[PDB]
Amino acid sequence: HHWGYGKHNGPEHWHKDFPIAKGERQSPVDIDTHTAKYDPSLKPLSVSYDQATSLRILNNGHAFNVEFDDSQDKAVLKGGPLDGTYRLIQFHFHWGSLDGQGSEHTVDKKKYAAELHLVHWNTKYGDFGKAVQQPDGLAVLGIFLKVGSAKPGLQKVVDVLDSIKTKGKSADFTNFDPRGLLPESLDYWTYPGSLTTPPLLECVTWIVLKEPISVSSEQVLKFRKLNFNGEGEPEELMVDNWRPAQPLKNRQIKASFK
Ligand SMILES: [Zn+2]
Repeated sequence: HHWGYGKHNGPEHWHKDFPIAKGERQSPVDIDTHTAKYDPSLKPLSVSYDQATSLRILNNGHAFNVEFDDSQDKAVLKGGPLDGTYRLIQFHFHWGSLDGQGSEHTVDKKKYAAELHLVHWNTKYGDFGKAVQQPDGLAVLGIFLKVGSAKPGLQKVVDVLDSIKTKGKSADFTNFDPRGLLPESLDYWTYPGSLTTPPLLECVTWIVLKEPISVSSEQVLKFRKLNFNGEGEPEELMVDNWRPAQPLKNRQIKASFK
């Protein structure tokens, strides 16, 4: 009876195995744009992805991850609200069964069709497993997807999903450039939060970009053909793998822009 997104093991049940689900800095949250505070001391984001080395794409049974070589400072995030250098380790998405839902964060209660998470870890802790035990261990860049025109930089991801349809399948996935997934503007909101899947650790500085990227209906439709289950098990479509918004409690969301 492992955790998942179904009726009997979904997010409303996670607190029984992971009691930090009712913690003080859980994610995602609703971003109220009128009570976010403009902070003029926030620095612009520095995204340095020109030497990124992708390695593999994997269906882990709740999402698919594109994994990167994080043994050197090749694809790093700096600046913004961060102190120090954060290395890119993987990205993944959350999406819905319908275009009107799928994102984890919401903006004035508005849901997007999907949400991209680029996960980075603080190099001063030496490896990802150590970083997740620290309050400043991870920085996650969150990008909203809306349905409209196609995103050409996403198509290489879409076309290999047939090869990793079921849980535990992986495929070689080299020379993918994550710069093709970024919007034009890097204006952002930021707040302290958590991983949005178990173990739900409160180790994340969230950086949520204001500008969504557009993807086509055909692109998101191919996300919905993946399976939660392993091969040879009954088919359950991988859809609605998003956690609902959690209470903000004693946190303030800051904005880099007026
Ligand atoms: Zn995520």
